[PDB]
Amino acid sequence: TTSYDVVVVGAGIAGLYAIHRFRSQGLTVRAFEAASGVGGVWYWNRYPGARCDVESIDYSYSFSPELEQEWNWSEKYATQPEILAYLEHVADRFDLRRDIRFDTRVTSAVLDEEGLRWTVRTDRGDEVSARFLVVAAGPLSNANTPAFDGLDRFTGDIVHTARWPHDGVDFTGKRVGVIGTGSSGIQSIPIIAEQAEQLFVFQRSANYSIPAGNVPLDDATRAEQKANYAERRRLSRESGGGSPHRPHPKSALEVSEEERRAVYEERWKLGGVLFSKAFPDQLTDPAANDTARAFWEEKIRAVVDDPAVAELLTPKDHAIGAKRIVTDSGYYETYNRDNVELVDLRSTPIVGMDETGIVTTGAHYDLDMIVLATGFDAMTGSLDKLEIVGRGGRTLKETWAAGPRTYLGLGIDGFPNFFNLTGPGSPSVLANMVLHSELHVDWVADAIAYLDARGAAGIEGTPEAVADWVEECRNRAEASLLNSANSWYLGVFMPFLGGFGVYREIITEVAESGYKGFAILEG
Ligand SMILES: Cc1cc2nc3c(=O)[nH]c(=O)nc-3n(C[C@H](O)[C@H](O)[C@H](O)COP(=O)(O)OP(=O)(O)OC[C@H]3O[C@@H](n4cnc5c(N)ncnc54)[C@H](O)[C@@H]3O)c2cc1C
Repeated sequence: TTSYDVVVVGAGIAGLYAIHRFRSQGLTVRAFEAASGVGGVWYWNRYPGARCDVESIDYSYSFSPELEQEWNWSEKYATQPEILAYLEHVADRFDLRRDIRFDTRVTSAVLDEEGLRWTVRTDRGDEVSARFLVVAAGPLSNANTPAFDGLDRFTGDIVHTARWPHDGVDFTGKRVGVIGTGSSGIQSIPIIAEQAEQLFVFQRSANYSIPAGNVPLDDATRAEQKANYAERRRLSRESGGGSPHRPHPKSALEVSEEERRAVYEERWKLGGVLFSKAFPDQLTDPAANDTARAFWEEKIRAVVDDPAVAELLTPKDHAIGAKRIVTDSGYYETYNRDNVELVDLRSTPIVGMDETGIVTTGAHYDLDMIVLATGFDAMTGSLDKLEIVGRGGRTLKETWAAGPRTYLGLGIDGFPNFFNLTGPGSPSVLANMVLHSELHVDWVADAIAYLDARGAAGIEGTPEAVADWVEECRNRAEASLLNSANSWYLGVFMPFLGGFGVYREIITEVAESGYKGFAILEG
């Protein structure tokens, strides 16, 4: 049982759909999942308050009419256990797990150029041959565990948001220090403060977060959206970010001072990702961004009592939406509490831990528990952990030395029959990852169907097409405030910034043209 049509790497949203979609075509699939279960990010990232940025109705599979009609999302923005349960249900329903080997990390993928097959190796001693290697490794992997001197000396509990205990952690009676104010921090903090004796948030750089405005979903409104699902999907697929939301017609500056608060208020209510896109120039024109930045500032100044904390909570120079806006539930309110202190790591950096807590420049902090609220690795993080050896035995990491280069994100010269899902060259995290996963898997499925219909052995990014795409990605991005020096989207600005629908049209039209920009390879 060495060979399969497709080896999929990862059993998250993309991988799960990959298995289903590829098998529905009659392709044998072997998926490898490093985790013990399916879910990907929703499996591993299970710290308190872990919640989706995108309405559960959009952030969910559309490939299965039934699943859509049957699954009831409990709220506007599904928490991680719910999304997990959902993906677990998907795996149950579509019998996905049998083709997945869990606790199995793909270590290398080596191209046999003579046969256009990938030999996929694993840390469990799997050696499989794939006609196609589909990496669904996800765009979000763990940032390095922050290394603190004497962390190994701390007697209290050290918990990482990245490896949250499945049975949870009681913060009751506990003096808790939270290091990290990314989303994992922003989402866990309010919950930690709710039960902690005392919360110390050690903040180095403040981030933009906006209220989730997560509402429970009753039956009445659920049946309504379920009945209008196809239309909402249509809007989403044609949309900029994979959700049925269009930015305002006129630009931020072109609209009245009055009508600017009225729409910012509207985009404040619905979502964090979407507030970044209230106005069409919001993430392109620095002055237009200042307006959102100022609207945000004021909101937080209002909700946070102590103005010194409010200012500390305010991100210093960064453009709002440059770093993906975190969505929170009662996070800034959390600082109104008597049992939470925000420690400004710019004033008093952490110099280390001792037996009893965190030693900053200024104070020692008696803590029973330290929560390392970790951020996320570059889009290429999971991919970079793989040795993917393409043509000439040139490694993917090597061909990406000067920045990821792809055609559409889906083709890389030297890497035939290799597909990196929702990664550099595609909208990736800039779009609804469920729908983006669907798009990409579908596109790969179609490409495979295309090659199979014609007795073709392989498909390959053309060096000319990738050069062109690298350029097109560069140019869609040179305009953006996401293309700032501080930006996580860099490696080269990696995601395609033209919009999900525009991108969908582009890759569909490439497919429809007989894969222009790809070489179709024979036996
Ligand atoms: C709190 C939070 C909220 C979010 N909200 C949203 C949202 O609202 N909308 C949105 O579009 N995105 C959101 N994201 C981004 C999220 O990363 C993606 O939506 C999601 O991961 C896409 O699923 P995936 O299958 O592409 O990747 P993942 O969910 O990461 O699944 C990838 C899987 O591949 C595995 N893997 C990686 N490398 C290997 C290897 N070498 N061998 C074996 N297995 C491997 C990983 O273990 C993982 O299980 C959110 C992220 C966080 C942390």
